Amino acid sequence: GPNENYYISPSLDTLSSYSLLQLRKVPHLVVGHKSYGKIEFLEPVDLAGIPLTSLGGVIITFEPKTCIIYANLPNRPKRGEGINVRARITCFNCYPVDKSTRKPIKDPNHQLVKRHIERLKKNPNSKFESYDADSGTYVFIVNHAAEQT
Repeated sequence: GPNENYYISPSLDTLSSYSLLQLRKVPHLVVGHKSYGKIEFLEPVDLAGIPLTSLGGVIITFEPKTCIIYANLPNRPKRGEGINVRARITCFNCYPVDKSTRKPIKDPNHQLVKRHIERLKKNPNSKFESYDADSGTYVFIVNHAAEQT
């Protein structure tokens, strides 16, 4: 996908061309900007017209290091249907160099990569998926759709 821009399941406009059920029943959700990072959602989107614009405008934002939802939207479904965040997020440039020595690290050296992974395990707020040393890419799943209250 050497696409300069980002593609969707199968695009903002392409999605609109969806049938009545298809629009409200989004099978596979795929959103990625290649360079920014590949993000895939296993959740659905039932709106029967995509009225996201009313809620915001961009409908979807992705920082080239961090993922951005609608706006800290804890899946607040006051009225209508909402999409869960039960998906995997992938971010590039995991290696944020070493500030201690300012050692520009851009290789699979993994000098302190192990330390970062250990911290993730302690964090019981997100589910660790799989970490690739060769690509240094970090993928994890944080589904907060379900609330205990």
